[PDB]
Amino acid sequence: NLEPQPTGAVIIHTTQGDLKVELFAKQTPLTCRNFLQHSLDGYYDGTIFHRLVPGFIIQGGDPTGTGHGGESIYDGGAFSGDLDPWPMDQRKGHNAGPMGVNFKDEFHSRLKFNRRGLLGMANEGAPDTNGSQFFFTLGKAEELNNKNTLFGRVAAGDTIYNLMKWGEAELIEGTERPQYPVKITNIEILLNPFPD
Repeated sequence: NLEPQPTGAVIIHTTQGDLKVELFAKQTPLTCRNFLQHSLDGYYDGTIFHRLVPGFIIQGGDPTGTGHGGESIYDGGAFSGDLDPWPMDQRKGHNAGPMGVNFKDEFHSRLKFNRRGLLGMANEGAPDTNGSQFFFTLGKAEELNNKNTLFGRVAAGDTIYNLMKWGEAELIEGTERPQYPVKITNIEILLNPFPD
């Protein structure tokens, strides 16, 4: 079996090598928009991969580097007009209204965390609590199926070797924080599948 064709792509440039990433934007449009818009805006520039669970996941995307920060682009009803990407009437619960925060999960039957090199959206451990943080798998992680949106994968080529080396980093004792974290320098958009 094969995943559906990804429709977007970026290169994440870091202090510890490049990672070329394909995005399942057809299947996960809100999640891919959030990631790409933040990328374009420079929101992830200088952010680190602050959390490493060896053999499982490595996580970043937090401008505070704590694991507890970051915001989605949708917060406060941004992009909630009738002709916008996520109209207000589609938002439920705490995602809704002028004080709304976070955005919905986007699960898909052909997107499963079955191997390393898959890009997922981190959340708060409850439904529809996606902000700005994202992670890559470092091994099979099917326990994340129907818990985290899966929105991309490492692209063909040799950059997967960088991800796997990041997964072997030394940790600060008593933490999941690498002693020498990977830092994003910039994100280069190769193919943006969303309309102007």
